[PDB]
Amino acid sequence: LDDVSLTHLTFGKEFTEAVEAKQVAQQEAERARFVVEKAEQQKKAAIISAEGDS
Amino acid sequence: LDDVSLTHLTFGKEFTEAVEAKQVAQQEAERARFVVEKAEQQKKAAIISAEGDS
Repeated sequence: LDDVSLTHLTFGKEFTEAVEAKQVAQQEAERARFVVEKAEQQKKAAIISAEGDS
Repeated sequence: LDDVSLTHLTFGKEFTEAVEAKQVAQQEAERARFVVEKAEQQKKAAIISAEGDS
């Protein structure tokens, strides 16, 4: 055996839903992570400014 | 041996990912350093202004 790979994991109706669902969840995650990250950097900037002023 | 040099450290798919990742991260670093130095600039401007008025 040179190579064995699984191809097309499926339910007919369900597979389509499965892919779509994965996509949406991905979007959700992106949004949430971004917001948190920027909040963190935002606060960092605030500290730096305060320090800078000081 | 006149010269020996590594060329094309890859592979192809990752090569693209690698360059892209490098660019983005470096930009972030660029931003961070730029903002701090600029803060210094404003710091200086304020000082010079105060001495100027003085």
